Amino acid sequence: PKYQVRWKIIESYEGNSYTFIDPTQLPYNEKWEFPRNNLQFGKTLGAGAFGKVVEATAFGLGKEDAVLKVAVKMLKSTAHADEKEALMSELKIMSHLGQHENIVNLLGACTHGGPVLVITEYCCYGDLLNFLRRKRPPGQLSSRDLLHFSSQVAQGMAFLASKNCIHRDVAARNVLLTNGHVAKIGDFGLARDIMNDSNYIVKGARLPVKWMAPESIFDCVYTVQSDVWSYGILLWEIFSLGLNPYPGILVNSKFYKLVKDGYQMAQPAFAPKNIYSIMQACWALEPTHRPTFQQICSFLQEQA
Ligand SMILES: N#Cc1c[nH]c(C(=O)Nc2ccc(C3CCNCC3)cc2C2=CCCCC2)n1
Repeated sequence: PKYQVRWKIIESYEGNSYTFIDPTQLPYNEKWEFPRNNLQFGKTLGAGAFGKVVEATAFGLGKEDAVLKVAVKMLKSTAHADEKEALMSELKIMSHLGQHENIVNLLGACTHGGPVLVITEYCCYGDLLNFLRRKRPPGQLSSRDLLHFSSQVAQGMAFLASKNCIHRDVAARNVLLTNGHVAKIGDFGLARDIMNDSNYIVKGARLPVKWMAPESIFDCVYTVQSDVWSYGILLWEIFSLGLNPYPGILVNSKFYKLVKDGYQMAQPAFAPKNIYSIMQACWALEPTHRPTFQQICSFLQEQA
């Protein structure tokens, strides 16, 4: 029922990254501001219980006065106070993270004279899960390309981790493909029908339990290492060409016991053995035994 910002900046004891500030507690930085009516709406890309995302044309957006297609996030006109706060919080975090080639970047915002609108990159080929499902063989794509996708998502995640940013909803539905079929990770909950998505299970909240690390499920702890677990599930999605994780198994008491016992999905049909080894490493029960995203990146490179 509550919206529901997944991205989170955490505190940093070790690692190469140090957290000086909590961005949601300062901005909003006005350098992002964009004239409201230099936007013309188009088709609705998606919608849910809290808002929607619409394709649009932006007239003279960046420093180069150019026109381009963009995706505009926004809340229902019925949105309550807290949820507008959550939207501003997502805005502030995206602005704090900076730009990277394998995330869905912030391009601007309209915060004055009407409802808050968040302007982010338009990715022409849509989300990764759908694209996978349309490129199945009987029962276009290629093994090189799946390795490209895996690498590009790992790069985006290495970038987030370097900012001490946790995602907490890493999954194929949250990966987009843009020109050149380059993968970009983001969070598109706003555009999704969460209330009716069986992949999100009722708790406190609505949680993607099948993508979640053991320690997130039982201890409600979230670190970059827990994102690594989820990335392994994402890998399984890619190399199964878009099968639902744990096919046929419903989330209930027996599932929770399985994962806690050390159950791991079997090797996907289209996964090379060494890629499966990445998944297995990602699913180590002890969090400090999992790889980091940069170690995944270098292995995927060595394997290419
Ligand atoms: N929130 C958000 C956000 C940020 N960018 C986008 C975006 O670019 N989305 C899409 C762009 C193009 C297409 C095209 C439009 C029709 N042609 C096929 C792909 C589909 C989408 C999707 C919207 C909702 C989530 C799944 C992907 N959504």
